[PDB]
Amino acid sequence: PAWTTFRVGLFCGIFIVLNITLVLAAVFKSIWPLIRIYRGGFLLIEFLFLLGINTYGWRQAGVNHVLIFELNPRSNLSHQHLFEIAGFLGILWCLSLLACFFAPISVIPTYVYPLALYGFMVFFLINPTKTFYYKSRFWLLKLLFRVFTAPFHKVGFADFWLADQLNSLSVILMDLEYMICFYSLELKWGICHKYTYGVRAIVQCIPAWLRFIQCLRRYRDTKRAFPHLVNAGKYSTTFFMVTFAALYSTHKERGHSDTMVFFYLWIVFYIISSCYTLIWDLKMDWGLFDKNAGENTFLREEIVYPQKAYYYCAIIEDVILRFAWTIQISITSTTLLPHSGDIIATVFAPLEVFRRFVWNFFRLENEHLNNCGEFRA
Amino acid sequence: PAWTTFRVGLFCGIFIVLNITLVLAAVFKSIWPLIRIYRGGFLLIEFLFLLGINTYGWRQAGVNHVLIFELNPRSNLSHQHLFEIAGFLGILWCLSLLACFFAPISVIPTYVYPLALYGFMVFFLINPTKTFYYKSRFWLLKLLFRVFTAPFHKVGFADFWLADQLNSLSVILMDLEYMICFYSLELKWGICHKYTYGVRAIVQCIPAWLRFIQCLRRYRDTKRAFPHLVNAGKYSTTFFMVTFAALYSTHKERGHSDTMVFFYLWIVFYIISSCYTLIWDLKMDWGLFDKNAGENTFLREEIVYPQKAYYYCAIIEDVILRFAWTIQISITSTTLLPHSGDIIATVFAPLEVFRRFVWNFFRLENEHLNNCGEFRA
Repeated sequence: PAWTTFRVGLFCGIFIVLNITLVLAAVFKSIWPLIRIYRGGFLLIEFLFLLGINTYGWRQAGVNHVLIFELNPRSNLSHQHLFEIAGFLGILWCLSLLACFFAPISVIPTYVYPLALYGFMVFFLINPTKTFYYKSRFWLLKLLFRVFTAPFHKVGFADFWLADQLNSLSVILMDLEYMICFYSLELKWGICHKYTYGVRAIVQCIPAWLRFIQCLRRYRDTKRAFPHLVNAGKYSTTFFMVTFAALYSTHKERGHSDTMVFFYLWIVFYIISSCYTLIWDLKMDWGLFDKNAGENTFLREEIVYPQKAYYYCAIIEDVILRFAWTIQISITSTTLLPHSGDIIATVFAPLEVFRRFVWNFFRLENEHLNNCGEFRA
Repeated sequence: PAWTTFRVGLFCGIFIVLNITLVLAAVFKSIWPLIRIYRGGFLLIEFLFLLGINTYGWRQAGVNHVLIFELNPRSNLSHQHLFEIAGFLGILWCLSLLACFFAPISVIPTYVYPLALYGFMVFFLINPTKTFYYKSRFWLLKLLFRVFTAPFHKVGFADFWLADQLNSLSVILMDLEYMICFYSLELKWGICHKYTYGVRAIVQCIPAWLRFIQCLRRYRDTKRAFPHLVNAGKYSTTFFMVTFAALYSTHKERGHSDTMVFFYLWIVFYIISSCYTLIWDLKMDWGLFDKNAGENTFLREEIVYPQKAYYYCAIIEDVILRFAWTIQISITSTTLLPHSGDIIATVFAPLEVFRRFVWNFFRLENEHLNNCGEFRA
């Protein structure tokens, strides 16, 4: 419409100048348990902005995300609605961060602002009224329920898609668990940030678990090995690499002798998982490297996005950014580098969400083009 | 369009949060020669916002401002374009004011920011390129030239309209002259703010002079006394009241004995000018109080704006806000109250621009409805 574009603009403007205020206040006016609680909100808001850009790219390149997602052909969500809700959550996040930097009210402590921000973010998603995108949030909530109880539902495309998006937003779950940990060891006036009791691995791999059991259930319904089992083979390796990094870290802590062979085995599993996910992305999730492309030498038969430079840069971008996701996951799950941890993670998490954005535009393209995931017909 | 609504939103958002920053910095972080240089920019930006609201009210109530203004039926300026240019100038004003409150750069003094702000505001209006509303600004500049050389041009409707708008934005000219005065008596490391040599009266009445000589020239072309001479009678009294307030102030300063009779004569001329402008507004500039209105008892035959409550509140609003304009002009022209001056003016200038906004919507309505100013046919 027009009021929606106006609100997109208003929210984007307030957001950009609030970010300027934020940078200036950070330069002038143990910070780690503070930038370890706001990283979740930051990644989520960046993901919603980039999902808006994804919806625009789909709607304009030609691919239809309304038939694929089993969405309703009327009452849709164009990119402006995602931009507006992302900008709203971003304004809320910026305000909470600024109230944490300054201290507007003296009687209220500084630990209530992350609590209040996430309370608002959760209340906006379970608002029982008929307001603030009632149908949209009540679709997303049913989808979240059908995802987090994976083996008991037939896997549509929204299920598989959100499972993978969560497979990229693992830092948000890690930060939720870390904040739940923190607000038991805070001081209303340091067991967390380390593997308390294997919890930093269970919460680290729970999206891999969701997607792995979803693929297994798709196999059970289809009784077709390929690809519902070769695809479980790309999500099981996350379990292996995470648990082996954690075991190697604990053995280095205790000073055992097999720490060297554990490091060798972990680097083997890490490189195997990186190569697995990379070849999968470049072969089945994207359909590239096809045997039938004359002038599209390393692409499909027909392409949807105009400039082949897009594909040619996205390939190498994914090749570089897939080795960063596995490294970030391993480092976050291993308490080995006290200083490089939570800064390499803070630098490699937005890059991971960006990689997931690119993967979204060339997975949905390949889907609409070739019925890669056998979901219809 | 849609990008225009987006930019309107972006500028309005940056503007609202910059105003929040401004209020907070003013509360926490001789200020008078600083809020006496930014009042011009503030009144101008408020006037452009309210002119946007005026254009919307015209375009939606039914009255056409494209035939009246002799504007081009294609390539118009809807209210969004005025909102966007007003928001842009408002962002620039807020940034200059904030750079004055803080001191981002130490080597640059604090007196260059008003200079730079007004340099930008003037360069945006004389930009010789084909960018940033080239046709709009090149119409406005030709109109400003035809206004400020009044007796040598046939008075259209844009001429008479801008002459009156300037007759309401006298504080902007006063502040321009005051800043020109100041930057000769500043210290790059107090004759101003008072009638230097009758200059605070010449600059105070120069819009009244523009409009008075325009009315005289319309009389010369039409040879019709009414109303081109009874209308000069409502702009001549500004000369009288201003010069008599200034003379009474100077005689109180020198301690002469006729200061009491000068005060009596000034209050007589002030009340006569207030009543003159009020009856004129309510009778000819608005067409209200007509002899033919059954159910519209104190209105016209036919009305354009839906709710008669609008007219009924605007009448009393103008009755109250016309006695404030004359008081503000007299006080600004008389150095009698050192403290109440420049605060009563700062409080009564935005109210005056608001009164001019209301007058614009019921003058243009009456114009399109009844051909009040004999400008066409």
